[PDB]
Amino acid sequence: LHMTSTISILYLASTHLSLPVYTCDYIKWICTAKMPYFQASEILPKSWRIQ
DNA sequence: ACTGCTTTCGCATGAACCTCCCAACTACTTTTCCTCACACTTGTACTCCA
Repeated sequence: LHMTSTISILYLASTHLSLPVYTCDYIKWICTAKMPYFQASEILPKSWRIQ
């Protein structure tokens, strides 16, 4: 598993739903730091992070 | 002989350190992750050369 994996299963849930959203509109949504792809560990877990 | 050098003494009672090991500040290894390029071999396409 890799942070690329949480994008891939998000893309399959959007193309089974048959949306006009793509990796053109995923790499623009993560490099602009909109959905928590970069530094997701630093902010989100807060208790599982230490272990 | 009287020499020297001892020595014992003192107003109540009240209060009146040295290595060594831990710290800061750096670097360099540690302890597991996911992500592909490379080297061949069978295969299908090529045009022969008599």
